[PDB]
Amino acid sequence: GICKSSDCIKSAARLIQNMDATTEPCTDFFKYACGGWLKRNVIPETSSRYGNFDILRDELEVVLKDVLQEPKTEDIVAVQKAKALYRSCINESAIDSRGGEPLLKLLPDIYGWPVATENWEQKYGASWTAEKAIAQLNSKYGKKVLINLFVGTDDKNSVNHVIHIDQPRLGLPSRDYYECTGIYKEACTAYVDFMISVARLIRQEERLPIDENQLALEMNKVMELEKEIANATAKPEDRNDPMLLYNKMTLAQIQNNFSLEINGKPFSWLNFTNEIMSTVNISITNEEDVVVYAPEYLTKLKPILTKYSARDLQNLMSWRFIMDLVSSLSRTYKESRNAFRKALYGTTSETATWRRCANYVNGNMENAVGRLYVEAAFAGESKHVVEDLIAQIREVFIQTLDDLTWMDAETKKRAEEKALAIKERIGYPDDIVSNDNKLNNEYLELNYKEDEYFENIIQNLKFSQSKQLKKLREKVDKDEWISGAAVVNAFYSSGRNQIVFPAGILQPPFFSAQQSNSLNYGGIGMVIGHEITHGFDDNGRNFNKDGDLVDWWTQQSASNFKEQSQCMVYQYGNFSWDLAGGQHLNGINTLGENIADNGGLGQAYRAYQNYIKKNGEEKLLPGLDLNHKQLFFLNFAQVWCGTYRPEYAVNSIKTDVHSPGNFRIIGTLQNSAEFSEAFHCRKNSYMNPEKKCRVW
Ligand SMILES: *[C@@H]1O[C@H](CO)[C@@H](O[C@@H]2O[C@H](CO)[C@@H](O)[C@H](O)[C@H]2NC(C)=O)[C@H](O)[C@H]1NC(C)=O
Ligand SMILES: C[C@H](C[C@@H](Cc1ccc(-c2ccccc2)cc1)NC(=O)CCC(=O)O)C(=O)O
Ligand SMILES: *[C@@H]1O[C@H](CO)[C@@H](O)[C@H](O)[C@H]1NC(C)=O
Ligand SMILES: *[C@@H]1O[C@H](CO)[C@@H](O)[C@H](O)[C@H]1NC(C)=O
Ligand SMILES: *[C@@H]1O[C@H](CO)[C@@H](O)[C@H](O)[C@H]1NC(C)=O
Ligand SMILES: [Zn+2]
Repeated sequence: GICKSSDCIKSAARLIQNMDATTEPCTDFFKYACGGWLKRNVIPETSSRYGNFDILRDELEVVLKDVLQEPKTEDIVAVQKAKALYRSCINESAIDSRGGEPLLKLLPDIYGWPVATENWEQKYGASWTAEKAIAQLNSKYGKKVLINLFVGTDDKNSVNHVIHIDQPRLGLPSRDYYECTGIYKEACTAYVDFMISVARLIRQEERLPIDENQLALEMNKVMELEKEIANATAKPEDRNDPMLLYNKMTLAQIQNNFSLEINGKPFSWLNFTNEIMSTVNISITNEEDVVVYAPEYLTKLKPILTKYSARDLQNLMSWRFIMDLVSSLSRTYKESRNAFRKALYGTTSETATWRRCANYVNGNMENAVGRLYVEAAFAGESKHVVEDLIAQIREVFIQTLDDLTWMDAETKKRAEEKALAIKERIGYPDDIVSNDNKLNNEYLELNYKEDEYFENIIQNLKFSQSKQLKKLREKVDKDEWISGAAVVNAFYSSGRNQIVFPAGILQPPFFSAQQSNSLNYGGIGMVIGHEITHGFDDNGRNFNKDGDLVDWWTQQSASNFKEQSQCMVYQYGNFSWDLAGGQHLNGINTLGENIADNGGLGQAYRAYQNYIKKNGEEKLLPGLDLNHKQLFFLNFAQVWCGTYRPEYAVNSIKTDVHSPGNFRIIGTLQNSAEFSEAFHCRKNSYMNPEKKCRVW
C-alpha cells in the first residue's frame, strides 16, 4: 500500500531532504520539518531571506525571463510592449551611457534638489508653494511626501471611490529606525551617507563646486526634519482598528481642523486637492468628502513644518523621489545605494538585472505578463480542483461557527452570511488569454522606446497615477482582479469580500493534482483557510458581506473575540527572535496574520479529516515512515523552511504584518491539539503547551 509513482517519489524526496529526523517533533517541529534544508542551504548574497517559499518566487522569475526575452511573430501588441519594456530594462550598456542625464533633465519638474542646485532660492523659490511641490510629486510621479493624498475605495461604501488623507511612508523601513541608536545606527549612518553620495554625484555631473561640510550639513538637516516627521506618524498598533481610523470629513472641515503654515504661507487643502485632481480634469469644492486616516499626524505636523524653510522641505521631498530612481541610472548611481541596501537588507549585491526587470514588467503589465506566464506554466484544468478545495474549506468554516461558545446566535448567523458571500478568483482572469483586443486596449496609451529605460519608467509612473486618480468619480469595477496571475501569493480583499488564488501559488508544495491530498490540504488548503479567515480577523470582521465597514457584531460577541484574540497577542509577543537581536515579535501588528494562520490550519486539517472519512486513507509515501495526518503537518511546516539575514530580521520584525516563518510554524502548531495527537506530544513539551489560543 505504498504509492510508487514519479510524482510520489518527488514529493517524498523533497520532504525527506528538508527534514531533520534526529530532532524530536514535539521539542521543535520547525527544526524537525526544516533542519535538513537549514543544514544544506546558505542565503544567497542577493537575498535578504531565503527558503522554500522565496525559491518558488525565484523560479517564477525564471519563467518570466523565458517568456519575455525572446520576440515571437504571434505576439499581440500588449505582449510586444511588455517585451520592449523588458529589453529597455536589461540594456545596461545604454543605461550606463546616459549617466545621470535622465535625472538631471527631470530635476526642474519637481522644483529641483536644492543641495545639488546652485542659487536654488532664485531659480524656484518664486514659484514654490508646498501645495504645488507636494502635489507635483504625487500626481505626476506617485511619490507621496509629507501628506499622502490618494484616491481609493470608500471603506463604508465599497462601490465608490473617495479621496483619503494619510501620513506618508518614510525613507527608512519604519519609524523605529529614526531612533538612530543600537541596531538602527548603521542604517541611519548609511541613509545620510547615501543622500550625500547622490548629492555629490549630481553636483559632479552638473560640474558644480563641492563643499563636503556643506553637503554633510544640508543632508543632516534632511535627516533631522525626517526624524520629526517619523516621530509625528502614528505607530501601526494605533492604526489596527479600521473603525477608529475612518474619519470622513469635507475639505471645508479639514481646512478648519487641520490647518498648516508652511514657509509663512497658510496651507490651502482645496488648492492642494485641485493641484492633484486637475491632472485628470476633475475640479474639487469644499463639499468634497475626504477620508482622513491620520488626523493626529496632521495636528503634530503643524508645529514641525513652521520650523523649516522651502529649501529644507524640498531637500527632503526631492531626496525621497531621487532615492527610488538612482537604481534606474548608470552603474555609478547604482553603487551609491550599496551600504544603504546592506544596512536594510544585508545583501552584498543587487539581484540579477533580468530578475529585477522581469519583476518590474510584471508589476506594470500584470495582465500581459500574466497571460505569458499561464500559457507557459499553468495547467488551467487544475482551476476546478482548487474550486472544490475552496468549497470544502468554506463549508468547514461555516460548520465551525456553531461550535463557537463565545459568539451569540445572531453574530453566528451574520458571520455565516459573510462566509457564504465570499467570491473566489482562481488562477487567472480568462479574458487575458481569450480577449487579445481588450488586453491591447488596456495598454493603448503606453509607448516605450527600447533605448530609453528611464523615460519608460517615468511614463509608467504618470500612467499609474493618472489611472488611479480618474477612478474618483467612477464605480469600483466588480470584475477587476486585485492581483496578476504570475504571483506567488494569495489574497483577501475586505472591500470586495473576495479571496484570490493566482496561478503562481497553485503549484508544489502548495498544490498539485498529482501530489497526495494530505500535502494539498496542508499546503493550499491551509492558504485557502488563511484567506477566508482574513474576512473574520481583527480587521476583516469589521467589514460586511458586501465589503462595507459596518459593525455586524453584538457588544458581547466583539468583547469575547478580543479576549480570545488577546491570547495570540501574548503568545506571539513572547517569541524572541535571535536574528533580530533577541527582540520580541510585535503581537499586536502580527495579530491579523496569526489569527488567519491559526484559523486556516484548523479549517484545512478538518477538511482533510472530512476527505479521509469520504474517500478513505491515501497510499503511503515511500522512504517516509509517517502517516498522512503527519505528512499534512510536515508539508504545512516545510512551506517555511528558510532563514533571514540579521539586517533583514531587524527590518521585517517592524515592517512585516506576518510573523517570521519559524514562528508561524511554532505558534500555530502549539495551539493545535490535533498536531499534538498526530505526533504524540507529551503535555507541556515545547510544541504542546497547556494553554492553547483559539479564535476560529
Ligand atoms: C508574554 O506573556 C505574558 C503571559 O501571558 C503576558 O503577560 C500579561 O501582560 C499583561 C500586560 O502587561 C498583564 O496585564 C497580564 O496580567 C500578564 N499576564 C500574566 C499571566 O503575566 C505578556 O504581556 C506577554 N508579553 C508580550 C510582549 O506580549
Ligand atoms: C497577502 C498574503 C499572502 C500569504 C499567502 C500564504 C498564507 C499562509 C501561508 C502559510 C503556509 C504554511 C504555514 C503557515 C502559513 C503561506 C502563504 N503570504 C504570506 O503569508 C507570506 C508572503 C511573503 O512573505 O511575501 C496574506 O494574505 O497575508
Ligand atoms: C543596447 O542599446 C544600444 C544603444 O541603443 C544598442 O547599440 C545595443 O544593440 C543594445 N543592446 C541590445 C542587446 O539590445
Ligand atoms: C515626538 O512627538 C511627541 C508628540 O508630538 C513630542 O512631544 C515629542 O517631543 C517628540 N519627540 C521627539 C524625539 O521628537
Ligand atoms: C493653487 O494656488 C496657486 C497660488 O497659491 C495658484 O497659482 C494655482 O492656480 C492654484 N491651483 C488650483 C488648481 O487652484
Ligand atoms: Zn494573511
